[PDB]
Amino acid sequence: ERVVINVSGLRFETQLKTLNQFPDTLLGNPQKRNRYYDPLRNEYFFDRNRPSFDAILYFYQSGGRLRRPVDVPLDVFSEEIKFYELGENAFERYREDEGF
Repeated sequence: ERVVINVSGLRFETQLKTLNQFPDTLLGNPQKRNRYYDPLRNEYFFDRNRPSFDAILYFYQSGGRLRRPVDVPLDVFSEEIKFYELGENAFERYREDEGF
């Protein structure tokens, strides 16, 4: 199944297996991402920061590689990884990498 994730108009596509590999994340948990399902367009819609998403998605494709894009403020991106609930063990690697 191809999944279409629509972030403020920018559509990202990925395979269901890819998201499911991190089952305790907003996107990896059907009960969580479904709260965001758009029945009308058959895609999940997020009214959020666009540039932060390449990184949220690569996190799943890469097997857990969490890198903030150079042009996304520390605070914007941190709010985003928190919302997508990427997990304590990655918020940590993220913290070590950033300075705190």
